Amino acid sequence: AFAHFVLIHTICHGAWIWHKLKPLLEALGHKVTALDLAASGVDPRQIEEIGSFDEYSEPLLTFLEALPPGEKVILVGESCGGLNIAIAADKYCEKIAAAVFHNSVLPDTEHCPSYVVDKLMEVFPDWKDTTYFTYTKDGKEITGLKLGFTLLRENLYTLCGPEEYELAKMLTRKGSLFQNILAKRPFFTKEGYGSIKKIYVWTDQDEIFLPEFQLWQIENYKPDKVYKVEGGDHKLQLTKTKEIAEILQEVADTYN
Amino acid sequence: AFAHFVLIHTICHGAWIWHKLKPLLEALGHKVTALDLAASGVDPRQIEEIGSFDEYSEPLLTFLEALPPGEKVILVGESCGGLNIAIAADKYCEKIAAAVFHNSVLPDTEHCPSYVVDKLMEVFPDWKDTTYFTYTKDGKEITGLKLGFTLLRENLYTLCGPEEYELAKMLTRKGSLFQNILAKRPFFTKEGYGSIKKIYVWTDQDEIFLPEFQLWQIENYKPDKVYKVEGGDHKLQLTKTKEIAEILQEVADTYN
Repeated sequence: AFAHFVLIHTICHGAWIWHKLKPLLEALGHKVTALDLAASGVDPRQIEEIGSFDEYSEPLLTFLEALPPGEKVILVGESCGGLNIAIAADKYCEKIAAAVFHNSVLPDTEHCPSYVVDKLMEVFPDWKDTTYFTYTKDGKEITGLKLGFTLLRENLYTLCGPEEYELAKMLTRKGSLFQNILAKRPFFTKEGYGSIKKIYVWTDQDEIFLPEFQLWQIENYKPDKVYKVEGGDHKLQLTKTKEIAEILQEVADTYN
Repeated sequence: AFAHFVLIHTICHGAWIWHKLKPLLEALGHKVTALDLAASGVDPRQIEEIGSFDEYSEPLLTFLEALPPGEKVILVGESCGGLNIAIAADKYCEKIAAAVFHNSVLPDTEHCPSYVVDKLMEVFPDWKDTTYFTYTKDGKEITGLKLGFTLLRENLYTLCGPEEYELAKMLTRKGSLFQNILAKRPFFTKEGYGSIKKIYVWTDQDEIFLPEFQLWQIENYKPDKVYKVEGGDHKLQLTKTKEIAEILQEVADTYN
């Protein structure tokens, strides 16, 4: 079967992270959309204009709003993109055939939206040469970050080639996790986000979303299906592109 | 010898086009700077804010201004980047050890700045599915363009892999050649631009800067040195990265 995949990058990244996976999925016959979220990739906004994870998610929500009735997509979110998935599923659940988490945060419906982010920082407290700043938007102080180049090399892009690491140095931008805004946000809903099918894809060789964290997430909120990819790194769409495409084909054949 | 190379992308592109060449040059021991020009790559400006090729060139001029006295760079410009080189050399000639043209426009000092652009459009009049628009800045009508995806596939990225073509689809932006603004600009100077050493690199397999055009440019304004790269495509920094690095090493060993 063929599906329409919507690929959702993480904070400080853009659609460009999907540049290997998108053509491979198209070569299987799928339709692929790879979005830039707000203030990401070649989006014209700067992060200081963005006040929440919901606002950050606007391009995904706008896309989903534009789907004609009856068209369903498979969302694929990497790293912090699982939060964009949860936000989207609470507006457009009827348009989502399934959601695939790719070394991603896995929010739940029992705890507040920041819960898994809070846990991630416990497990991975030291972001190396990452820099931080503050800005104010809609009366709240937001912590922005710029991912450190050593962090990128060693922990995110560990096994990626030098030309892929170079893209990350060139293209990663200032962003935010909006952690304190998530902490005050209404909970993700059981009827919306809770009802979607959730497929969790990971590698135990991830040097930032470490095994303790990922296995904690799987026990916290049981996925419908778990795929463990052997080897690779946090950026499986770069280091294990073929394996990711194979998994996504199986998801397209399972959930519609 | 080692050099400091400053890599200058073409219109509608960004530093990302250099993502393969930059690490290869660093692996030879060089220092490399790959800039986003105004309204290009992850630069925060939109093209409608930009009124001339000189304004478009601001990041390059600002960079050069920041070099301490005595530091000299080798400029490397692809495609329309030769115009940025000429503009830079008329402000900062003493900071330029040499300029390398990489399937690039080669402006002169005898004719007005638009001359080689005018010629290019004669030789290559049909930009396929490229779209155009107008905007007004500083009382002039400017023609903007967005490079067509068929043009990108067939004429710019002819022999590039699908993951490189994908980056171009994701990352190319609206831009402008500022052709009518160039046509009214003061001529490039003999003392400045005319005095720099100029190395012209090309392939006769380029499907946009066709051989008639490139050989016309070489006869119009004789380079100090010409290198012809066999095979490849317009994006030699993607299809012949190793060969380009080899040439640049020789330039570093020749001109300081």
